[PDB]
Amino acid sequence: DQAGKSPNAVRYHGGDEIILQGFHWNVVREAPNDWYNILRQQAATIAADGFSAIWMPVPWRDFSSWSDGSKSGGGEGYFWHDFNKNGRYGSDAQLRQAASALGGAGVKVLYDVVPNHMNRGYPDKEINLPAGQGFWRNDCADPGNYPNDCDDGDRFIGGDADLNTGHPQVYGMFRDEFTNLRSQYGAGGFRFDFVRGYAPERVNSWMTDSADNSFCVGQLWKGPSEYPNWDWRNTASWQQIIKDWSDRAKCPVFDFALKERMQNGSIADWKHGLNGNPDPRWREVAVTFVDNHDTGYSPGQNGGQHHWALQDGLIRQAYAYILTSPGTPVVYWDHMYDWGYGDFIRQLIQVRRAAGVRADSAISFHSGYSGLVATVSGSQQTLVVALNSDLGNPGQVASGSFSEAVNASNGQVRVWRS
Ligand SMILES: OC[C@H]1O[C@H](O[C@H]2[C@H](O)[C@@H](O)[C@@H](O[C@H]3[C@H](O)[C@@H](O)[C@@H](O[C@H]4[C@H](O)[C@@H](O)[C@@H](O)O[C@@H]4CO)O[C@@H]3CO)O[C@@H]2CO)[C@H](O)[C@@H](O)[C@@H]1O
Ligand SMILES: [Ca+2]
Ligand SMILES: [Ca+2]
Repeated sequence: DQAGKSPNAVRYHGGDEIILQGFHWNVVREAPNDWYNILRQQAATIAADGFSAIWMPVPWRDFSSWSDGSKSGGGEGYFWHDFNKNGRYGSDAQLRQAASALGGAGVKVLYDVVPNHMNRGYPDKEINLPAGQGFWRNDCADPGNYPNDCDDGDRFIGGDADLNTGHPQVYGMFRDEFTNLRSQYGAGGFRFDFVRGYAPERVNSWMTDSADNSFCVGQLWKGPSEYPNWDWRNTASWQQIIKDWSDRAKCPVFDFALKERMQNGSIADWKHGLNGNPDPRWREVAVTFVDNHDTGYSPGQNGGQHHWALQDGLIRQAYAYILTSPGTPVVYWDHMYDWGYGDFIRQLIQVRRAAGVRADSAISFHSGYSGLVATVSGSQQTLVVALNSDLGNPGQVASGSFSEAVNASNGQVRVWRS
């Protein structure tokens, strides 16, 4: 588990991370004020299960609230009112103990940070940016969901809570908080939220200033069709759009190309995610996932958000895929500890580890069989992966002696290793 930036100075922190998304959407409602306490107690098991990092929820307190139709929400962290750590997940003191316990067990803690907007309208907060000083996107004329003079990116919904991240004083505010998270809360890196709401270069700057050598990941969720007609991106692939962001922020990016293929393509089409790209410079910057707090289910109310959920009969296949392939994989809290995929994932993580699969490992796709058949070249062993495939045996696609590593779902999930 080394460190170092990629050959392109991209902050993938050694290319051998295995991340646990340390929360689900309904945590504030299912274990109110008690999440840091649970993470603290489970620190030893997370480390033993094989994760080298954990994506923690937004540490900034959120007392927001909404009701839309028959749904309600708030306090999850994405509509924060100040940097005070005494929120819905637990107290400042409890966060410090969780971070320490996690760090102590060998799991780097990555905080989710939301620079785009804040709960501008909350009455009792410690940050008060008055209007008319250029601190807000809406301090400038705001025609549409396009960059204006006060906000160099898209806006969140109405844009009325969007910050001018480029304003010297705002940039500085975030900068110092990132430094704070790092030296007082054990930050080993950050997950940048809603990266489409502000310039990618600003992310590069923040990291340069506070955590140059840490890990970073940006959440860019914007399809080709969201860009203007005359924009090069309007007719670009999902890979291109996200690679472009990663080149500019110098941070790994969530593989929405893969997610898109998982949702709308067939299993054989998964070789079209950013992680399957034949150029190591492209692959190695992908941060793969099966579902997250937005896309997937969560225990509790409404089944969570489930905006782009994976078909239930592909969950094991999806995990065998991300866990044996290039890019940096992210495991969803619930699959691991709530829905019983624990044993299955532990297995795959051990296979990834023994094989020495890393972010830039080579992967080749075989086309003469049904499903997905891939040969992954780990630094230690070669993996042959067959998902929902009629492949007979590894020898049909690769030379050398093979031993079965995994065999689940009726032969639907098969992995062999040299
Ligand atoms: O003042 C600004 C706006 O305030 C009001 O907006 C509401 C939305 O209507 C609610 O739906 C909600 O927003 C959630 C959102 O549903 C939820 O998915 C989550 O969003 C994140 C996402 O998880 C994350 O991964 C990321 O990439 O981006 C999203 C934004 O960070 O969190 C949102 C915020 O809690 O709450 C807001 C604010 O309460 C109002 O309806 C709008 O008119 C108005 O402009
Ligand atoms: Ca590392
Ligand atoms: Ca914005």
